[PDB]
Amino acid sequence: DSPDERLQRRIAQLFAEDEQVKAARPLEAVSAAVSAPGMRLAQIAATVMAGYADRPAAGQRAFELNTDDATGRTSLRLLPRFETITYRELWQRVGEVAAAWHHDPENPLRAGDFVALLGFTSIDYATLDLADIHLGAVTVPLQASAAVSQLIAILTETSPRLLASTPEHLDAAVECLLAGTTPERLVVFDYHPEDDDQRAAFESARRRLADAGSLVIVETLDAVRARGRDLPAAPLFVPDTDDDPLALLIYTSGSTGTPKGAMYTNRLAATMWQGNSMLQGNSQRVGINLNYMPMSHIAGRISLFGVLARGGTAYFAAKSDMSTLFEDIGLVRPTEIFFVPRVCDMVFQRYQSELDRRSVAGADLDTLDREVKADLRQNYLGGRFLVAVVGSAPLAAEMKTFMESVLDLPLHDGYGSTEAGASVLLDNQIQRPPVLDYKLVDVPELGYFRTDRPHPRGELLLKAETTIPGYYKRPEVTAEIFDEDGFYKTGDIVAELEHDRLVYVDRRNNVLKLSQGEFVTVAHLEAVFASSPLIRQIFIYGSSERSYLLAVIVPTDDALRGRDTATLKSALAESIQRIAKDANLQPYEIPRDFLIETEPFTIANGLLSGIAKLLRPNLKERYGAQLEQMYTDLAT
Ligand SMILES: Nc1ncnc2c1ncn2[C@@H]1O[C@H](COP(=O)(O)O)[C@@H](O)[C@H]1O
Repeated sequence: DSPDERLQRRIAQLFAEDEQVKAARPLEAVSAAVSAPGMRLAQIAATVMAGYADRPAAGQRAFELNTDDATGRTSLRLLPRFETITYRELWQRVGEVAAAWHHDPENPLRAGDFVALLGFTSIDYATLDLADIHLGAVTVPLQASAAVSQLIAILTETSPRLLASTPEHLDAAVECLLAGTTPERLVVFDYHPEDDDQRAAFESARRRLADAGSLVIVETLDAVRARGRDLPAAPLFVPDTDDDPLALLIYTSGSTGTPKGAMYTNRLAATMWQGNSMLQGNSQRVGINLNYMPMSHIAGRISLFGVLARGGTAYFAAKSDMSTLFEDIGLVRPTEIFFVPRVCDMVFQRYQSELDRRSVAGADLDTLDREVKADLRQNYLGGRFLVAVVGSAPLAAEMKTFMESVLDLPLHDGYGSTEAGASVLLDNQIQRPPVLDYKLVDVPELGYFRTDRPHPRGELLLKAETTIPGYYKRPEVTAEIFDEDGFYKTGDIVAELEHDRLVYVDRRNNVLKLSQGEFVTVAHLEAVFASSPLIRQIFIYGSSERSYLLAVIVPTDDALRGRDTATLKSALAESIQRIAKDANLQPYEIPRDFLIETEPFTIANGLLSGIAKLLRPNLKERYGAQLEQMYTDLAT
């Protein structure tokens, strides 16, 4: 069997033996209806919900409430299984919310009003999101990672009439409202009043707003639906054929703090359903997936909407910090996955741990490795993967090879952006559609030229059907992302192998010139060193005044075990050297010294984004002083 033949053989067994997978094949009549010319965003949703009515649409983990008789506290506790809701039931919930908002006797919502949502991803989140779509309200999915000051700025700029929040974000939400922002109602969702912690947050919100003399109505999503259940059906918002109104703002920061609201019109939002991408809906692939990325990111919206578009089932991860990710994947057994490199890291770290534990005397090492990967593939990852994509950040060549040997299928490298669209580059190939044209521009100061070495290099400029028109209420910032000829400037350096074949290098702003005149690509190198078995996380740092790099390294638990600081450092240094040799790195690409950090980078401490990407500005603010001091200590 060839590698594709192995894959096709696994897939046929699945369609022969697995009733869940068979029952979830997309219906071509539904897909054709969705694809029809003239279909607007809400018409797509309604058509999908009607076409797949009796199928399971969405799942989340079952739960129980537990009272501790010592503390007297009642706490929600997750069970190791998922429960689903049908398309019919989801759309019914959506219709209840839309009715409640449209037919409110005093202050109803109208098309074009902004609605702000503070959460992760969940059935309730999907319900609010689709209800916005139903009424043509503009969704503003706020990043849970944002600081309150940033949230206030966003709300000030968008003037939402409604703010919805999960209990754990009620602290931030109340501060936003006490600051005199525009929302008229605060809707609490993902809410279980039987949990004492959640109930206390909800009561506190209610109390604090009342005490401040706020006229905000605080209410539960369940109560909104109860209202809507006794109101007439709401109209479905369908813009006229010549109009493409705003439907969604996706806030995105880049390097520098400064969140900007990427404008997603009705047509752009619809591509999340019916689009080109591997994981968007223009496909007959069975979509059973685990949604673990927030709805505040485009990859999280695609992972939901692209699956709904194909009549599949979207399961929502229980926690936003990936701490339940593999328990969830093992239960869901998805047919498809969008990896981010941090998840690949976790799979690699599981592999290393299991391989070490099982490499006992008398183990056959020429066999064990295969068995450890088979166990990962079949059990840890569910054993039903038909396809796998990695995106959002670079994955090192060796880690890609590793992941393919575990998955035993291709790991497609998908390059895209909030500004440009998800498709753009797939396995180094320009995707047409949506790309219309592209151009490489020289960046003399970074040493990238059309006349370069084996391949032309430079900044990628593109035109695509999926590019945003600009950022909301930011005329200046908008004008700088487009050149005189209308090309979107990606900020990304690429190498052009042939026409329509491009290799991603790094962000322009990550390209660092060392003092001796060599260029290093800092995020690319971070990815390379992910392949160290001793490294849990790594941040690479350099200064153009220096001839070498430094790093902040979070070691694995096993790396730490039974080692003092000095021996840990030498072990890390030895590993870095091996990894470097394997990846054929130049000596100037190798960190010469580093800080050991035993506290991992997380969303909670501001060092990771909501999709587990290193936040470089926050890492520089956190460690920059210590790192420049290390430079100084080494110089003296
Ligand atoms: N497959 C990929 N490989 C490397 N970098 C990527 C990939 N996909 C996205 N990125 C990076 O992520 C940026 C988009 O970030 P955002 O719009 O915040 O999701 C791009 O401009 C790239 O720098």
